Amino acid sequence: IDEALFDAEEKMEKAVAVARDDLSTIRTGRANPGMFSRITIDYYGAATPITQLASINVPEARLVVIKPYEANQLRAIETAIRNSDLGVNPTNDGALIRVAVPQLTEERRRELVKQAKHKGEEAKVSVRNIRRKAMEELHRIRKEGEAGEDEVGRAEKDLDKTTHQYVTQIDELVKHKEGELLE
Repeated sequence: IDEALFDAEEKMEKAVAVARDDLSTIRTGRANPGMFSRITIDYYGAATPITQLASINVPEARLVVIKPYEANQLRAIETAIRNSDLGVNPTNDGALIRVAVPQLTEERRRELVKQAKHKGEEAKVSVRNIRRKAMEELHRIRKEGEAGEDEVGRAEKDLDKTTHQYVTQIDELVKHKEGELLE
């Protein structure tokens, strides 16, 4: 029960980080290095995030300017971003992929709002499920009677509270990502 309640919490804050990392891959205008990072490119055999083969994707703002550490690589990166959903105009002057991220249409915007609610909804039922494995061990702990019925129930009520706390972190983040999107 110490083990359970301590493992559950720790794994819930690991999920609040994963959701935070994901919602930041949601392109929104303002532009940023996270968007350009679900995009992979076949590197000598396998496939690789562009943000792992590129030059620190420099912001500037309106635009975003790249630069690999590989001349013969610029080709598949720009085509990578052509395949991309992001919807961006990329050039490559001869050793730099420069991209103009346009403004969002009210249509694509409110489509992102939908992938963002979706992403949080997945983040949430993961913390609910994490709570379920803790609760279903506390419960066992009282069944085989390895703690006072007054000790387990106290840990039950803490779990309920931590889970719940973490569930609203996930609602906050989304709400934030949502308003970011409705500039």
